[PDB]
Amino acid sequence: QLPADTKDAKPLLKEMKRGKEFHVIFDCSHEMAAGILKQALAMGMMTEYYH
Amino acid sequence: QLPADTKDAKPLLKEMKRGKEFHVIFDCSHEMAAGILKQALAMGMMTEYYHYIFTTLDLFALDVEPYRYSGVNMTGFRILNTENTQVSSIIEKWSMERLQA
Repeated sequence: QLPADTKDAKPLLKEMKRGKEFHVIFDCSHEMAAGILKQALAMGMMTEYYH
Repeated sequence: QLPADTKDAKPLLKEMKRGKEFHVIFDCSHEMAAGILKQALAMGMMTEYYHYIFTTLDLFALDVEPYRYSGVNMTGFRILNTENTQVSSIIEKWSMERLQA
């Protein structure tokens, strides 16, 4: 579950990166999905490995 | 060699990514270093797999806010003795006096 306090999912994305969860399904809105993508690019989670 | 007459080195970054060249030494000015960092981030080859050594001495002037969390290891050098108090005072004085560009 994405954090509820604010649209800063950096701890969640870090935990996903540590757990080697490359294939991810996002149940959000496009406004929130854009922010999640921006924060995933900041952790290099947008590469050929991740889907 | 980075392409001439342009700063968009997307073909070069794609060639390096396809060639699986993870450790790179960049010989360019800090402006072109920032440009190539942005191109590589847009190319998706800026992760913990990649290590970049920058031979430029202005790596401290780089804006690494989008890049710190990626897990990369950007290594470089800095001859500017910023750790000194007098050097920091001179740098701040120059920055305040500049007010230009």
